[PDB]
Amino acid sequence: AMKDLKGTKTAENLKQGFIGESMANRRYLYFAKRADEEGYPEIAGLLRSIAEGETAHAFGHLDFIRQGGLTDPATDKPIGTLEQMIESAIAGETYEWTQMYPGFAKVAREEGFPEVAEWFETLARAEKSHAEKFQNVLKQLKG
Amino acid sequence: AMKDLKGTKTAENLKQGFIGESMANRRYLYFAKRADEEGYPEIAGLLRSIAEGETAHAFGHLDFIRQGGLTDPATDKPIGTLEQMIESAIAGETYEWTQMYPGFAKVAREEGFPEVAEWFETLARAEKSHAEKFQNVLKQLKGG
Ligand SMILES: [Cl-]
Ligand SMILES: [Cl-]
Ligand SMILES: [Fe+3]
Ligand SMILES: [Fe+3]
Ligand SMILES: [Fe+3]
Ligand SMILES: [Fe+3]
Ligand SMILES: [O-]
Ligand SMILES: [O-]
Repeated sequence: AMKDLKGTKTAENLKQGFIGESMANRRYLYFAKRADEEGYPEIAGLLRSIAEGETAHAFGHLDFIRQGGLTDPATDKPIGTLEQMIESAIAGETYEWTQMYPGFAKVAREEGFPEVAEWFETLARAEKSHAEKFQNVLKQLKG
Repeated sequence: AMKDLKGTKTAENLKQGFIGESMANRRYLYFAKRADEEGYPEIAGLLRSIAEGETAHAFGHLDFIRQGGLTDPATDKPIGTLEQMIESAIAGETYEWTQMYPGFAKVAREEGFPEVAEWFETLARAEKSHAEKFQNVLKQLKGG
C-alpha cells in the first residue's frame, strides 16, 4: 500500500473530493437526459463523456483512500478487501432503511408533503431489500 | 405546496438523500471491479444492478428538487432549464479548478503526499477543461 493518510487534512480532502465527483456524475447524466429530450445529441454526448471523467476522478479518490488506510467516505468502514466492501454496503443500506429514509418520510408527512413521503417510504423498503441481498452475498463469500 | 419546498426540512433531506445515493452508485461500481477481478460475476452483477437502483433514487431526488423550486445540491444554483443546468455545471467546475483542487494539492504537498498532490493537480487541470467545455455548450445554446 501507500503512506498512511490517517489524521491528515488530505484524508478529509479526498473524502470531500469523492463526494463532489460522485454528485457530478449523477448531475451530468441527469442533465444529459434533458439535452436528449430537447434534441441536443452532441451536447448530451459531451455531458456523458464529462461524466465518465468524473467517474475516473471518483474512483481515483477511492484508490488513494484505500491505499492510504482510510475508510469509505459514506460509512466510515474499511474497504480494503471484497468482504469489507460488501460489509460497507450492508452498513450504509442498513443506515438508510432503519434511520434515514423513515425519518425523511416522517418529516415530509409532518410538513404536508405526502407524495414526497411516499417516495421516501418506497426508498426505505428498497434499501432494506438491498441490505438483505448484500447480506446474502457476504454469507456466500464467508462460506 | 409540493411545488414550493424552499426553507423546509424536506428540502434539506432531498439534498442529503441525493448526496448519499450519488456516493452509493460510485461505491458499488468500484466494488464490482474487485468482484470482477476475483471471479465473482454474480456478486459483480448484483452490485451493478443495485447501483442502477441508486441511480433511479438519485434522479428521483433531483426530480422533486426541481419540481419544488429547489437548487442543485452541488452548487446552490437553479437547475430547471437546460441552460440553467449548464450554468450550474460551469459554476461548479470553475470552483473546482480555481479553488478546490489547487488548495487540496497545496495541502497534500505540504503534508508530504506528493503522489496525491500530483493527482489533485491533474484534476485541477481536468476541471478547467470541463469548465471550458460547458462554457462552449452555453455558447451553443445561446446561438454560438
Ligand atoms: Cl447538439
Ligand atoms: Cl459470484
Ligand atoms: Fe472531476
Ligand atoms: Fe442504498
Ligand atoms: Fe438508494
Ligand atoms: Fe468536475
Ligand atoms: O469534478
Ligand atoms: O441508497
